Amino acid sequence: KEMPQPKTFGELKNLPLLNTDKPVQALMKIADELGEIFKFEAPGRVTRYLSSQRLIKEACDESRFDKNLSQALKFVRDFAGDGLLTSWTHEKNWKKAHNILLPSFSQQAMKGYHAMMVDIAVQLVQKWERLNADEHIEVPEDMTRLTLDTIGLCGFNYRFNSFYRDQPHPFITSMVRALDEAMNKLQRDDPAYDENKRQFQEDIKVMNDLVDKIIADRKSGEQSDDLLTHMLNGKDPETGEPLDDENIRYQIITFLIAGHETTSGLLSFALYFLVKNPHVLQKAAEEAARVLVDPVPSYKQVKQLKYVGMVLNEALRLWPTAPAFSLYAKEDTVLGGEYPLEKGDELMVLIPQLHRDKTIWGDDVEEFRPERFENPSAIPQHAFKPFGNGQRACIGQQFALHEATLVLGMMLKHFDFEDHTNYELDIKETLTLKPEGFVVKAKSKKIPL
Amino acid sequence: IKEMPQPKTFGELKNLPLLNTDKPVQALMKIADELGEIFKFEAPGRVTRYLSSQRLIKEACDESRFDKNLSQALKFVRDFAGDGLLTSWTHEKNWKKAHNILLPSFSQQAMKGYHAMMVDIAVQLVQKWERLNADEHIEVPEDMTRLTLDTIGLCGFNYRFNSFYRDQPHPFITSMVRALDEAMNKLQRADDPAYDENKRQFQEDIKVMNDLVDKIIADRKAQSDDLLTHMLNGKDPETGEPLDDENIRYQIITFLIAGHETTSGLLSFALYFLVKNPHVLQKAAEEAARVLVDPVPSYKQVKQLKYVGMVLNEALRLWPTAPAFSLYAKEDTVLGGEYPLEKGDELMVLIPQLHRDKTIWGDDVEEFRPERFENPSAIPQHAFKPFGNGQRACIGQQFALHEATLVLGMMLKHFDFEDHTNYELDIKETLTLKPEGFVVKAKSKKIPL
Ligand code: HEM
Ligand code: HEM
Ligand SMILES: O=C(CCCCCn1ccnc1)N[C@@H](Cc1ccccc1)C(=O)O
Ligand SMILES: O=C(CCCCCn1ccnc1)N[C@@H](Cc1ccccc1)C(=O)O
Ligand SMILES: C=Cc1ccccc1
Ligand SMILES: C=Cc1ccccc1
Ligand SMILES: C=Cc1ccccc1
Ligand SMILES: C=Cc1ccccc1
Repeated sequence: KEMPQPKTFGELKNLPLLNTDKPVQALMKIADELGEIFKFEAPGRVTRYLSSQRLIKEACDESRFDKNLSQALKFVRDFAGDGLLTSWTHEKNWKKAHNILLPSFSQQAMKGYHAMMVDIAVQLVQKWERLNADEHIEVPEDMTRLTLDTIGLCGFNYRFNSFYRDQPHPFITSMVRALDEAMNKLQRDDPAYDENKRQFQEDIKVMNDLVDKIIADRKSGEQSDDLLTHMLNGKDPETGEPLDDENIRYQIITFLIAGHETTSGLLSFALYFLVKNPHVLQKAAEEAARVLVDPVPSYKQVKQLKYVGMVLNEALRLWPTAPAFSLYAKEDTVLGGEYPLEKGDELMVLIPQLHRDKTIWGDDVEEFRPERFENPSAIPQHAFKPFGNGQRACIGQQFALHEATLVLGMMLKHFDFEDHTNYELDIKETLTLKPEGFVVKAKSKKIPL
Repeated sequence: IKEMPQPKTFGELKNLPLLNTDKPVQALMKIADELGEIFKFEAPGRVTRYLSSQRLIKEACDESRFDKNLSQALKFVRDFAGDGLLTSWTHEKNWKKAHNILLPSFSQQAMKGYHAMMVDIAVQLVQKWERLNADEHIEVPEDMTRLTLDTIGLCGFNYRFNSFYRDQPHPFITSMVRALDEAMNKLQRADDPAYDENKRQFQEDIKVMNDLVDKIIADRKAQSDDLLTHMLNGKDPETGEPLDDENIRYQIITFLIAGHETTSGLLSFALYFLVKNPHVLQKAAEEAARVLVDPVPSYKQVKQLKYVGMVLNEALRLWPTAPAFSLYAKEDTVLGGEYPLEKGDELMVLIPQLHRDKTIWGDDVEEFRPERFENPSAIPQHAFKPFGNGQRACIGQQFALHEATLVLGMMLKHFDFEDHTNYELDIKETLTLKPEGFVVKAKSKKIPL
């Protein structure tokens, strides 16, 4: 009944606890001490952090709780607008865009995106085959090059050409800088931040201008197998209305934000766990070698990379790269039979803690064991939520998994990998998670493309 | 590409008389020793191929290319098991329905609720052995069948077969074992030479089985947390429908068939290998004593019997008590790059031969070494298949291992064992395998319950 709460800082309450450069990891350690639920207070804010499957299975009841915009999502809303990620469920553009865009994200739609994903994956492989001896790979940097180009090409037929660059593209310099200012507002109205505010607005213009220009450019009349084409021609069956031009821009910005970082973190964590668990890497490499029998993987071959998928899911279990989502109570209700909640009360789902629920997973929760995911139907309901929940779950889940399976499968086919530094896991936190400074050496197996 | 070997033939009867033997699996293993990883086996009206190498079976386990087939054995068991989970085709609507409804009651989390009833039966077996007089011996498979049959009755539908109060088995299982015996006999009949007595007996055997079950279902409908309760109150999330009363009785018969025989064979082979390998017995007894520190084991203590679990996995490697399953090709495909298969072509997986693949386990394949299973990541994919494959794998796997671990643990804690007759392994073959005539002496350690 009485809810635990971590240490306070006077009038700032719990907020200075987030004034740290690893806040998710700080929140995990608080859950380790306090258990399945703790109250987290800030000036003007009250929420509760959930960590057990028993409580989260209830928070996930869509009849009782809806998606809430966390403070992080409200700041991203300043440039993602009413895109799909940062809109409320009752907002008319959510359901409209949801109905128009769901078909472009089905497993059936990945048959059309596959060729462009292979385009960028081949560039990654060729980059690595062209390294000189004893040169190394900066893994998260190269996975980010791959994911951003993949979504740019598949989403709106745009080539960021990240593998031709050292300093990232100007659009993503401002975009990453906007996301960086959003996270900083969390752990902060002084005049010293006025520079950041003026810089934030100029970053929004850089983003809107490039995107709004592409929308105007295409509207040429050309038709391509990309999200942008479906967004100019699609009509919501419900209202019979197409998305208006402002909403298309928000979706494009949204897909770029939601696209690259979460997926590049997954690939980066997957490769870290492979080089730290050589038996698992051997099993994944044997699968890649025997399934990917052509110089260019096909869509069907990728679907046969079952163990590669298990590696991906277990990497998502330990470090889900979009590590929380937020909910509010639609009506007065009782949580777990012990925590009465009022209408509008907020919950945070701490995904990495959920995924360490010993009562669900047994006691070896910290060990990387893809064999946990041999039979996916066996996993209890709402114990594994890397892609969120319900109708507000990740619309790009199939896209992200198909890209990551394809790319990891090709990496494992084409190179042997060496953890030549004995890399010490160091998780850098933005709004997403990635293993900072992770480096490897790749020895080519000299298989042609 | 490669011409497939085939064992000796008998004119128009082809290979079928090779199965007219009282140890057909063992005969099939010796054929595999002579012919290798794959051989064609022909019968009047039937063609199948027996696989014995991990290299071919890892492709056969690809669910996009092969689905579960009903062997001739399972087609005959279907005459009284109906469309229960074990003898239904994957495309049958009652398979997926019953599968979705019954998975939560077979989860590792559900074993916490069965545990008390499992201990109930384990204590009965322990007390039987401590009440033996000096120089009396234990009939091991007989007592393990008493235990597993009572555990599935109690945990499954709150019915007490009271096997430890009986000399002659329960009337329901008299026909149940006699129906299984007729099913196996139909396999090895070179027929219709006035077999009507067997036919008339088969029908009366079915009637005994349905009547007892149909009454238990009728009795209950006029709450106990058992499989029967979940089956009356469970609704499939997909179709939203519950199981009908006909299918419920097929499931009950199926669990009684599939429950006890395979699991009692496992405990029996496990104890045989333990008394034939005294260092392994000692090591498992030492684990039992330091883990089982209470007079009654808890669910958590059973999960800590790690070496006992490896002992069970190693007995399952040498003598998997459900020794084959059947698959069919969903589409034309090539097996191993050298054996073209047409859509609908059948495969048999000879599990005990698979588990003797020297390229997987080394050259000492015949030695009992539980340490092979310290890390599941070290085992190549699909090398170890005692519970079948994929979505048609054994649903009762966690039930069987928890029961067998609890019971073996209590056995090792409470008694020292003597292989007083220097027992010579003699494997009796039904549809399952057991060590016939296996007897031991147990000297009590005098630790109270
Ligand atoms: C290119 C890949 C991806 C795209 C295009 C994408 C896009 C999106 C979009 C549009 C939403 C909002 C959906 C809605 O509310 O209607 C969303 C939600 C979400 N996504 Fe993704 N996503 C991608 C990859 C990923 C990855 C790899 C992960 C995690 C490992 C992830 C985790 C999530 C989560 C947890 C949510 C729910 C957030 C919340 O409830 O507030 N996404 N995604
Ligand atoms: C109380 C214990 C057990 C129960 C309740 C049980 C039940 C079942 C059921 C219902 C199925 C069919 C699943 C489906 O197709 O949806 C099945 C399959 C299977 N079981 Fe079990 N079982 C038990 C113990 C065992 C043991 C101890 C073994 C072997 C050591 C075993 C080996 C197998 C195999 C090999 C299959 C797949 C058969 C095939 O593919 O044709 N089971 N079991
Ligand atoms: O916990 C989090 C982390 C969630 C980040 C997820 C953003 N994402 C998801 C998918 N792609 C991006 N955010 C809280 C922190 C906070 C709590 C109380 C008071 C102020 C801030 C919030 O924003 O409310
Ligand atoms: O190989 C086997 C042994 C497998 C029995 C499995 C029994 N079990 C499995 C799970 N629970 C019970 N059975 C073949 C024999 C046969 C082959 C060719 C032609 C005729 C007969 C079959 O009947 O299909
Ligand atoms: C007597 C042992 C035996 C071994 C293999 C096949 C049939 C019988
Ligand atoms: C939806 C059909 C189906 C296919 C395979 C397994 C279970 C159900
Ligand atoms: C050995 C099987 C058995 C089962 C119940 C009672 C007596 C014997
Ligand atoms: C340690 C024994 C072993 C077990 C399985 C695969 C390789 C080695």
